[PDB]
Order: sequence, then structure tokens, then C-alpha cells
Amino acid sequence: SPQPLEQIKLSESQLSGRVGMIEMDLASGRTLTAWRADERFPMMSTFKVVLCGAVLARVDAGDEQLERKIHYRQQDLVDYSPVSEKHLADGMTVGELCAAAITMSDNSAANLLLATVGGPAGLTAFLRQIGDNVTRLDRWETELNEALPGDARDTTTPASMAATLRKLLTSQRLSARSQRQLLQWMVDDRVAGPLIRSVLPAGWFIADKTGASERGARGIVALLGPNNKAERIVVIYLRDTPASMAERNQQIAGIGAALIEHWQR
Ligand SMILES: OC[C@H]1O[C@H](O[C@H]2[C@H](O)[C@@H](O)[C@H](OCCCCCCC3CCCCC3)O[C@@H]2CO)[C@H](O)[C@@H](O)[C@@H]1O
Repeated sequence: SPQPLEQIKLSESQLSGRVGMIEMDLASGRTLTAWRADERFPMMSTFKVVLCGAVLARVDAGDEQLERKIHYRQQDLVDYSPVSEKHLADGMTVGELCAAAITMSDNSAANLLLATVGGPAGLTAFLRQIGDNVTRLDRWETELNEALPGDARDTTTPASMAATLRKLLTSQRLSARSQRQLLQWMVDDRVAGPLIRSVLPAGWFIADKTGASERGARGIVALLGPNNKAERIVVIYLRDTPASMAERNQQIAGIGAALIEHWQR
């Protein structure tokens, strides 16, 4: 593989789309690689990590409990509810809802949790309160995945998302237990985590949340590193490509390959 920046450029040429990426040390925030890091990209399901950070902040303040059971109705469900459609009789706890949102990308779980933090506007306010002045959530699932060209709704930048993830995971804004919970939910991703491990060399840590839109977008927020350590945050977003989902996936994987082969920068 080529050097990471060279591979990112090649991916734009092959996809005819825009790529945005940051690679950052998790412990310190050192930025190693920036490419279109201040340009906007749709978050898609990657927003669910920030959502559950806001839920955990409420738990830490005594305004929520991960144990609290939410009884919801079938009319509350939106498209793609693999976990939440199974619990119309018995409900789900707040913590189960976050696990479903992050680890299964369950959309109805995410909307139930979004309500608890004051909707898109409440989540955006939380972001402002932790010093992210760029990321914005405007819509609910599934409309937030529309990814219309030129639309600023439901977007982040690679730089803002990486900094926000680092804040949630490490800055002691969340309690120790809450930081550990957020990390574990990402470690437990079932959508892409197992597939990524099956193509990662031995020794590499992964934790992640992915997102997708049928209108030529794709993204991942990840923790990655050798020696089984979550050394770096890697954020990659794609937009405005006509390419197949498979080719979007392959190009993101190719950027990862370039990082792995050229890690010590
Ligand atoms: O010399 C480095 C390594 O080179 C290859 O590893 C390949 C691997 O066989 C392939 O499957 C992967 O694809 C990359 C898969 C990307 C995984 C995650 C991508 C995401 C998630 C994390 C952030 C970035 C994007 O590339 C590496 C590096 O070439 C060898 O197989 C391996 O023995 C060797 O240790």
C-alpha cells in the first residue's frame, strides 16, 4: 500500500467523491493526518456514539439510569429495528437501547434515546456544551441519512468528530464508569467489528461505529492500534460518489491498509 495521504487521494480519484479523514492519538489528541478535516460530511449512524455520550452524561448527573426500562409501542418503530422490534411486550432498558443503537445500528433505539436528550436540538446543545461548535443533528432516524448534496443538516467534520469522541472517551467529562461503558459499546459493534477483525493482521485493536447512506456516502469512527491497544482515533467519511457500497467499503479498507503499513509517523 501507498502512504496514507497518497491512498486517500487515490480513493477520491477512483470514487469521484470527497473523502474526509483524521488520524489522532487517543491519549493526547496529536493529529497525525488531516485530509478535508474541516469539511462537512453526513454523520449517518456514526452520530449514535455521540448520542449515547449524552445519555451517559445524564446518568452521571442522576437524571437517567441505564437500568430504567422504557416501554414503547409498535407505532414508535422506524425502518431497521433488529433489536427493538423484538421487545414490544417487555420493553428495553436505556442501556440496552444504547447497546442496540451502537452495536446493531438499531434506528428505533436511537430515536427513543434521542427523545430523552431533547431530540436533535438537545443533542446539538450537548455538543455545544462540550465545546463542539460544528457538529449538528437536525433530523431523526431515518431522514438524517438522506445525504443530499450541499445540505448542512446532520453533518460533522472529521476534525470535530475526532475531538468530540476523544472528549467523551478520555477527558473526564464523563465518569470513569461511563467512559468505560462508551468504549465497550464500540468494542462490541456487531455490524462491522467482526468483519474488520477478520481482515486485520494479528495484534491490531479495533472498536468502531459505521454509517451509510444509499446516496453515495459512508463513514466510520474507529479506535485502532497495534499491540492490542486503542492507540488512535481514525475518522473517515465519504460523500458524493456514485460508486457501489462494495467499492466504498473497499476504499475505506484501503485507507486502513495504508495506515497499518505506515503506522509510525
Ligand atoms: O505488513 C503489514 C501487514 O500487511 C498485511 O496486512 C493487510 C491485511 O491482510 C489486509 O486485510 C488489511 O486490509 C485493511 C483492512 C482495513 C481494516 C480497517 C479499516 C477501517 C477501520 C480502522 C480505521 C481505518 C478504516 O491491510 C493490511 C495491511 O496491508 C499482511 O496480511 C499482514 O501479515 C502484515 O502484518
